[PDB]
Amino acid sequence: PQLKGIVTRLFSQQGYFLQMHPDGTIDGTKDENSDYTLFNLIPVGLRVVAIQGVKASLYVAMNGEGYLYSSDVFTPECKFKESVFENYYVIYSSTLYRQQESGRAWFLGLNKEGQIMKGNRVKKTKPSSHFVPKPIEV
Repeated sequence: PQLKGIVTRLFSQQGYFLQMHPDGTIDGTKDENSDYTLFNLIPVGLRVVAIQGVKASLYVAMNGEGYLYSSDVFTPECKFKESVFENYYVIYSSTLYRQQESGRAWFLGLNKEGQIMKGNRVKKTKPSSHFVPKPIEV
């Protein structure tokens, strides 16, 4: 079950393209031409995907404390549910971890400076969680 994943860029409303360096570093960049902005969006469940850097060949993941990190081996921490906001922006949340009692989800997100935030600090109603998927077209 490694269904073909479409190659796409993920544009943050914050004004940056998500990117993954070969060493696993994940942040944002205004340079859309950089190959590190290309990701394989791989379907692994009903609107649940894996996000793999094409150049780095590493998966975006989130651990039990909310820290985003890069993983070579695929594990359940590499699974992100895809939801919609304003029927335009897409938000990616952990399928394993969330806030105790409230049930609030944890999301992939970038701050104004184009840097990654801790998953529990990223809110669905905040721009930090909002992304615009831009397929390069296959």
